[PDB]
Amino acid sequence: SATTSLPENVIMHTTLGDIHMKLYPEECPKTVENFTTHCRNGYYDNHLFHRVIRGFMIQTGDPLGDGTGGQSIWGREFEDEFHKSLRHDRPFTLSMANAGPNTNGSQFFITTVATPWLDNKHTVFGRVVKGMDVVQGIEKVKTDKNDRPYQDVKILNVTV
Amino acid sequence: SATTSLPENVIMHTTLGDIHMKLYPEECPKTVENFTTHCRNGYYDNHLFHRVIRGFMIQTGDPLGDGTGGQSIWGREFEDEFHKSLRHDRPFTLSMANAGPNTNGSQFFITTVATPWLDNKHTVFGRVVKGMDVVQGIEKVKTDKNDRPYQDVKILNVTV
Ligand SMILES: [Co+2]
Ligand SMILES: [Co+2]
Ligand SMILES: [Co+2]
Repeated sequence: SATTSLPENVIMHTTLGDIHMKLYPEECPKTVENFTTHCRNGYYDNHLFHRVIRGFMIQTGDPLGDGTGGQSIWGREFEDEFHKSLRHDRPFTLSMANAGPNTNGSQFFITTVATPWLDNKHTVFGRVVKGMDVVQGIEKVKTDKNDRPYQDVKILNVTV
Repeated sequence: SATTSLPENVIMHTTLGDIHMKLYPEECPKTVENFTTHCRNGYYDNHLFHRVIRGFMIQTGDPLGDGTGGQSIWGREFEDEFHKSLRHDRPFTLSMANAGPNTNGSQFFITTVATPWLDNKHTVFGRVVKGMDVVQGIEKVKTDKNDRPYQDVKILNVTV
């Protein structure tokens, strides 16, 4: 119970600019710890935005760059952290990608519109506060039939 | 003689923000080729700004992080490329650090003031066009007696 405060702001540097995000550690302590420890350790450095769907979201955080990889800082998938106060109810929410209940690893996505059909299915754990235009820039790049950008867009590093 | 155009703009992402720089490939083709090839290949990723002197300049580009390391893309130090039209005559010029004539490797610095005593001793090969305030931010961090920041400031990546 004596511990250290979780980070609640990060700056994600990407190929197309910087995305500043606020996080919700009080509501989502496991999800924020997983994310910020990965950030601090460079886990996300050079990861692709491997799945980009205009009018929906951009998804990243896979070391394999194709949706099949990544792990939590605990080496095991971990639980969802849903809250009624945290909804995909505005654009640029930060949420965990997954493969069904309690399968959280490292992959995450940022929406470009409200996505209420993801409520109580994906952990909402932050939102973009600066660089929304960079999210929109990534959102519009040309992609192949599997929604993968022709030209790589990468996380360069996420600070704090 | 048939070749490919050298890049003439880069975006250097750092711990404290992004520094956009224009380069002078027509005047300094070897220096710009060395720099931009290192950039594209990630050579400078995670390099410290290991020498920061307020009111003067910030220096980086050493894999060893202490001034003793780094190499050109040719594995040998290469020649100075001086021109009378390129001077340290305004703040935020981009130049090669070195250890005497024709000892260029990978390390470079950005000035925060005009530094005319470096003219015809260091290759001037670009200048900052956006993010001057980030240069000034790095310039003012607390340093030890050897001008090394107490808190690491890093190049994260330099695009194009
Ligand atoms: Co940046
Ligand atoms: Co914006
Ligand atoms: Co290289």
